Amino acid sequence: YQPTPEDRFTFGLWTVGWEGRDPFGDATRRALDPVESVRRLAELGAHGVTFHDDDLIPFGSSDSEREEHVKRFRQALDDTGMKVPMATTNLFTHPVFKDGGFTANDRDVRRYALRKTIRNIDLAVELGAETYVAWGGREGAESGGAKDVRDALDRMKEAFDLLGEYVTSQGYDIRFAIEPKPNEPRGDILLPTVGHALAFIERLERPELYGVNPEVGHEQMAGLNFPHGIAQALWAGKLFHIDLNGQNGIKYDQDLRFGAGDLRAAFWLVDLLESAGYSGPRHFDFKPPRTEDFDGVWASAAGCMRNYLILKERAAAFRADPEVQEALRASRLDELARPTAADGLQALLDDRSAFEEFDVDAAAARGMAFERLDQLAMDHLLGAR
Ligand SMILES: [Zn+2]
Ligand SMILES: [Zn+2]
Ligand SMILES: [Zn+2]
Ligand SMILES: [Zn+2]
Repeated sequence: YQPTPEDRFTFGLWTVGWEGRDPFGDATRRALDPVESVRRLAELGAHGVTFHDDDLIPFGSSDSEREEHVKRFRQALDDTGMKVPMATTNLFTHPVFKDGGFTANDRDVRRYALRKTIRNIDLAVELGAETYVAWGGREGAESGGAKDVRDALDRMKEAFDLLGEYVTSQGYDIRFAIEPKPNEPRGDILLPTVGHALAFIERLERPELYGVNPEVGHEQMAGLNFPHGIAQALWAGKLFHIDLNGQNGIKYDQDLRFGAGDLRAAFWLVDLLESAGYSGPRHFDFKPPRTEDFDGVWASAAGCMRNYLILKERAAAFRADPEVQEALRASRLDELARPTAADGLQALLDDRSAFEEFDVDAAAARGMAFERLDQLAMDHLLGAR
């Protein structure tokens, strides 16, 4: 279960670089130089890194300082063979974004948010990023009167449309991916789930330029089934990027290493990504717990990748098992994949076997055999066949 760059594993600079500051606690680790993170991640078998503008260049840097930071980062990438497949903008840390970036009530803040984003899109393209993520963590409200949501969605659409106009005007191939989250740090965050983001994207002027970057923990913070959400995103052709970590149910965003939290959901996620042939980065957005020192940080990062590879093996074994294939037929998964009425509406209406002569009792009596199928899945996950 040793990862290599061919496995496409990526990490945010802000993940392994998390200093351990939480709402009730000060930092437990010193800041990392992005250069050292690139080196350490490469040694572990990572394929690349991702960044917020403010992770790579200290906020407020001069053009000269900016150039020097990028120069050192570029050298680390060249020294290691590491890539930068995705970037994003920090529109949440600075107090100016306390009511949002793109949907701040203050118009001047919204304009600044767009300019800050655009500047980093240029840099992202320069560093080779194919995906530009937006997490609207400050977009929302703690109280009902503070945010007219229809107005806010108008502003959100305007922002994304402008960003699409910009990339098109520069001939960039980069695409956007919205990363949903239901709450935290706002009481309620706009576009709170994969569903809400997907629906919003359909109203953008150039919908083809936008997808989702769903995070395991975030959908789980709404008690939702992450594999189900990913399936809907795939069904819509919008899984542009994936965001991997762990979470124990409905509480604050834990960002545990991937495999931690809901282990069986991680199994079914890997099963789906591999079955669907998802070809993008396998990106980790996780926090090594603040209990850890730097050795613990790298152990937690290594664990992300190891757990993906273990689950990939077990899912593949599950699907390849002739006994499982038989169980899938017993549970009529084959029938699920067949059209309900390829014969058409009129034929359906005229088909007495569909209603007038349908034996509902005989159909009802047929067990689905899902428990046997699921215990085969459990046995495969646990290596207990
Ligand atoms: Zn690649
Ligand atoms: Zn500096
Ligand atoms: Zn998270
Ligand atoms: Zn994330």
